[PDB]
Amino acid sequence: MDVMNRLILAMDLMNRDDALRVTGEVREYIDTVKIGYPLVLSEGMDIIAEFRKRFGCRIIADFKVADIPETNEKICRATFKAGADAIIVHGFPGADSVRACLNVAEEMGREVFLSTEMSHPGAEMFIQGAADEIARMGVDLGVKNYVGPSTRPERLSRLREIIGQDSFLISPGVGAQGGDPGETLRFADAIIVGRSIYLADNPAAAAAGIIESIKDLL
Amino acid sequence: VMDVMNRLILAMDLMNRDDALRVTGEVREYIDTVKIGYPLVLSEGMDIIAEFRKRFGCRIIADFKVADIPETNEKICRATFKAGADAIIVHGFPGADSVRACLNVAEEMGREVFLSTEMSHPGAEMFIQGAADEIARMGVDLGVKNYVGPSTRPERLSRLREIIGQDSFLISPGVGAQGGDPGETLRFADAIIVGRSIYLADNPAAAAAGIIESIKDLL
Ligand SMILES: O=c1cc(O)n([C@@H]2O[C@H](COP(=O)(O)O)[C@@H](O)[C@H]2O)c(=O)[nH]1
Ligand SMILES: O=c1cc(O)n([C@@H]2O[C@H](COP(=O)(O)O)[C@@H](O)[C@H]2O)c(=O)[nH]1
Repeated sequence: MDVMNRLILAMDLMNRDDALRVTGEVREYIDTVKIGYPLVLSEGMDIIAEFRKRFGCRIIADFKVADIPETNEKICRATFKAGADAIIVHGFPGADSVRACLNVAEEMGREVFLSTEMSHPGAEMFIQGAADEIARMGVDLGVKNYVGPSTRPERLSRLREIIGQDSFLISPGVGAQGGDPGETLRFADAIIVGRSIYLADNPAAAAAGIIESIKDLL
Repeated sequence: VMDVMNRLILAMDLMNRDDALRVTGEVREYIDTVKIGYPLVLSEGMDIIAEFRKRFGCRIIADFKVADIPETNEKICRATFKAGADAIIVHGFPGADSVRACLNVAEEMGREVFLSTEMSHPGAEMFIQGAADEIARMGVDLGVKNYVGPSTRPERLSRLREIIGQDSFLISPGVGAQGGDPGETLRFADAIIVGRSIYLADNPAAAAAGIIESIKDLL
C-alpha cells in the first residue's frame, strides 16, 4: 500500500460538513483516510462513498473488529459493501475471529490490518503482554498489515522485528498522544494523525508542518 | 437492574431491515429486550434503533464491543446514546481507562455500560480467557454493574458470577447455535442472549416459545 507522504489522516470529527471541509483542506497532503466509528455512527456508512467521490482517497475503516467469527464476517461484509478498502481488526479475541475477517477481505479484494499493541495507557494492562504473541499469530495467519503504538517506539520496533520488513505497519498516537512523527517512521511505514491536524487552527498548515518535519524520510 | 421479560434477549443480527423488523415483531410477545449489533447497524444505519423503538416496546442494548482509546470510546458512546440505545457493550481488554471513558459518558447521559468479560467462541481461549477474571475484578473496582459472560463455558460463567457478585447483572450469549443450554446458563446469568436459534428458525415465535417453555420454572 502506497500512502502519500507516509501520512494517514484520522478523520474523527463527528459532523459531515466539518469532516468533508477539513479533509478537503488537507487533500493535497494525503491520499489515505482512516474513518472510524465516531464519524460513521454520527453520519452513516454512506460517508465512505462520499469521501471516495470527493477525494478518491483510500479508506481504512477503523472498526476495531472484536466479535465472534460469525459476527466478524458480517461486520466485514457490511464494511466492504460501503466501499472501505481495508478494515482494522483486533487480535485479542483470537485466531478464528481474525481468520473470519481475512476470508471476507479476500473475497471482496480488500485488506485486513491487525491491531497488535495499542497506544493508550490502558494498553499496558492486558494488551501489551499479549502483543508479541498477537503479532506472531498474524504472521502465522498470513496477515500482511499491522497497527502498533507511536507512544512506545521500543514496542513499535519489536513489533516491526516480529512482522519483518515486508509487512506494512501503520502507527497512531502521533501528536496529541505524545508520539513523534520522525521517530515513529523509523519503524512504521506510515503515521496516523488525528487531532493534531483536525483540531488545529489551520489543518493544512498543521499537515504541512508535520510533513516538513519528516521531509528527509519521504 | 433492567427487567428483562422471560430472561431472554434477542440478538438481532439479520442485516436486512425488512427481515430484522419482521422477525423482531413476530417474537415481541416473548421479548422486551433486543441486542442490536454492528451487522444490522452498519447495514441499515443508527436510525434502526429509532425504528425498533417506534415499532416495538423493547429496550435496546447496542452491542458495539467498544474497544478503542478513551477519547474515541467517549465519541462512540455519545453517538450511540444520542441515537437512543439504553445500554452499550464495552470490551475490558483495552484496560481501565478505556472502560472508564465509557462509564463516564453513560453516567452523564443516564444510560448503562455492559462489560465483556470472557467471550464464548473458541478463539477466546487464546488471550481473553486468561485475562477474564481480572477484567471482571477491574469492572467491580470501577463500579460496573452489568456484565457479559459465556454460555459455552459454564465453569467460567460460574466463576465470573462469583467475582461480580449476586447483585451485579449478568447476561450470556452462546445459547443454541454455539452449543450453550438455556437452563444451565440461567443458573448463573440473569438473562440469556439468543440469536440464530430464533432468527433463522422457520417460525421464530415458536422457537422463542420453545426456549421459554424449557426454562419456565426459572421465571
Ligand atoms: O492504538 C491505537 C489504535 C488506534 O486505532 N488509534 C486511533 O488512531 C486515532 C488517533 O487519533 P489522534 O491523532 O487524535 O490521537 C484515533 O482514531 C484512535 O481511535 C489510536 O489512537 N491508538
Ligand atoms: O462472547 C460473546 C459475546 C457476544 O456479544 N456474542 C454475540 O451474541 C450473539 C450470539 O448470537 P447466536 O445465538 O446466533 O450465536 C451475537 O450477536 C454475537 O455477536 C457472542 O456470541 N459471544
